[PDB]
Amino acid sequence: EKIPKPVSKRLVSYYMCLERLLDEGVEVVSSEELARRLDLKASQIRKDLSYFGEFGKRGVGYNVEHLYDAIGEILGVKKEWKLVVVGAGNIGRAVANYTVMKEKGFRIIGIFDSDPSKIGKEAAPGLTVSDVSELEKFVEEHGVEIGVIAVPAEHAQEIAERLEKAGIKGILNFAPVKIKVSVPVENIDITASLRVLTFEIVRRNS
Amino acid sequence: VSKRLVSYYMCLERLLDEGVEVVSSEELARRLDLKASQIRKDLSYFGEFGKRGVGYNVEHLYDAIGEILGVKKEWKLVVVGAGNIGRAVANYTVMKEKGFRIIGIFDSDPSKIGKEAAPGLTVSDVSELEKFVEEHGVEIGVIAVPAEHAQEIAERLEKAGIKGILNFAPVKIKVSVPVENIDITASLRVLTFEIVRRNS
Repeated sequence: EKIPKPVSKRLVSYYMCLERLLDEGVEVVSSEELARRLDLKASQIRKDLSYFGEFGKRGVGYNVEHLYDAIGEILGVKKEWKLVVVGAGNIGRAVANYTVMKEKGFRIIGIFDSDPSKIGKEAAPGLTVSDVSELEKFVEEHGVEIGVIAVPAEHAQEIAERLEKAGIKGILNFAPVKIKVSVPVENIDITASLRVLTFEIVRRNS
Repeated sequence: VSKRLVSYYMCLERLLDEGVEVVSSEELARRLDLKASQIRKDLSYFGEFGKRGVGYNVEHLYDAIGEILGVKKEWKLVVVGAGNIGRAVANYTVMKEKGFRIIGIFDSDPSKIGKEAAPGLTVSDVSELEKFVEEHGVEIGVIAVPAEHAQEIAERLEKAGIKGILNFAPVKIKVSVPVENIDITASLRVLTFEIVRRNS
């Protein structure tokens, strides 16, 4: 157990870079080439990638496909992640019907709401809206890893606290508020994205 | 840089709605997941004007960054793709209140064309996309079609004079105008990377 696993930030950088090389059609890449694309010392790259042994190598370079597969494996890309969605409104339902994430390994196995007129209706094929009163019990019983928050800002922090109390490991947050929890959070906010976009549009003017 | 400024702006906006007058770097650090030292470095751009004591003047920074971001301007949008995501964006009303107004939505599906995607918004034939964009002076194109057709839609938008693109398709678009991507699956993937790191 001597050659060390590369640290997370490195692995993620390799992974995204290898992903580009794959889209480009590159089968073999050298450490020197990785050094230039990643702005990272070639000796470090070789040290890192030696973790994968001869399997990682093809010819005078590295097997782009082998490394993409192996690093993805370490990063949980081959894991089937279990999600729940809280909020069965516009956004929640859209996420429940977003089929392509299912291809990629993200499985929504429950969706919850507090509205009696929503509970019991189908949010998506094979997915029935459950009473949010059951959220903690369900997240614990099914070992749910990711909670998607799709409720209005007013109840987002409360929902987030219930999820982490129930053992959620990460949260994807669509509510227009910054949630404060111990677990990692990724936010999606179409308005924030639009503000970034429009700043860049205006910035082009000289 | 744009992404950081908006993160501040969205936060400060919330704090105003919350009624907070002064916020500390530490409180900003918890909400924005950045180093308090980083927040202090960032917000130093606004000088003593941004400061109240050792903390920050919420209203001062909201206004100043709003100024930098051009928040006063109204933007005209169209959505291409009237499926699950496109319908969802069309019905996302708070962005309309923030000055991003969707005035058209398009699809190539006859079952969808003619029907209403949202209140007051009827789905148009995507064949008329360019014509609509030019005639209505549309500034922002939202791409909500599958990855396979996203690049060509982006090309049609750009030829019609679009100024920027918001892209929901899981593919990298190649055009001359600015592009911002929302990729729910990619965001989930980023999240899982951190989950995995924390469980090792």
